[PDB]
Amino acid sequence: VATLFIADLHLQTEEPAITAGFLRFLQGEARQADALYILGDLFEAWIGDDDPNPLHQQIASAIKAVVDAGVPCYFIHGNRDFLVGQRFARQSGMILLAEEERLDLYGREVLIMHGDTLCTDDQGYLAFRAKVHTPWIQRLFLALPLFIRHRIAARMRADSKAANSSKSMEIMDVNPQAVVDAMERHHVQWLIHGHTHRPAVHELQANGQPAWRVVLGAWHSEGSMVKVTPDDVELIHFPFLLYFQ
Ligand SMILES: CC(=O)N1CCc2cc(S(=O)(=O)N3CCN(c4cccc(C(F)(F)F)c4)CC3)ccc21
Ligand SMILES: [Mn+2]
Ligand SMILES: [Mn+2]
Repeated sequence: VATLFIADLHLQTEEPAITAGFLRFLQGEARQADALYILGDLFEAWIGDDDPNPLHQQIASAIKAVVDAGVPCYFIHGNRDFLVGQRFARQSGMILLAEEERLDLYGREVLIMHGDTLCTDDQGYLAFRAKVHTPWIQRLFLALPLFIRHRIAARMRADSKAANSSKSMEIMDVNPQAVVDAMERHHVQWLIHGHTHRPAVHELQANGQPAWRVVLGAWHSEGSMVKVTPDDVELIHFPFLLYFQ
């Protein structure tokens, strides 16, 4: 038995190969887990649950089949899809969780999050995140016509793509002090997150004991997942979908 953790799939229409790899994962590996946690950035973009984007319903139906197969699915918002709301949760059967959750996984206490709130050195993103996460700014954006939200989101992506082109990767990683503060705020020796796209297992010190930070990988050329069993924690890389010469 095991619990699965995925994040940073960045599903979008222009990347059907990633979509097909995620659909195969939901039909096979996901059906065998006690639970499936999606730690943010499931979608490359999200402007509201009323978006009739067909990929949204194709993904919701596939996740609903996993939930119907007896595997509960949970979602934590990422920096790309923080607008995923209760309507999509019902369409997909997923349970939406807070920005930080503490799980009892077979005895070990694990803190789960997306990981973007750990990059406290990036003042540019932190200001952008505080703005787009303010409730009244959200409900104003969501009240606009959908085609207006599309033009807003398209320009903001082009704006941030040209602004991030002049940023150093030293202020864009995880802050080590923020990890210890989070792992001691929740009193855990285990932390799983994504966002940074650097799959790794980092050892640190928290609560006077050794602690570990498990980072998920983004779904680029191949898939990535964290598998937590009663015996071990596994960081797994696998292809989306054999011959001889
Ligand atoms: C660093 C980073 O995370 N970025 C950089 C660029 C980007 C674009 C998108 S998005 O295209 O999915 N879309 C953009 C618009 N957005 C929004 C929400 C609430 C209020 C408003 C405002 F401001 F218009 F009122 C806009 C919803 C999501 C998501 C993440 C990110
Ligand atoms: Mn990501
Ligand atoms: Mn992210």
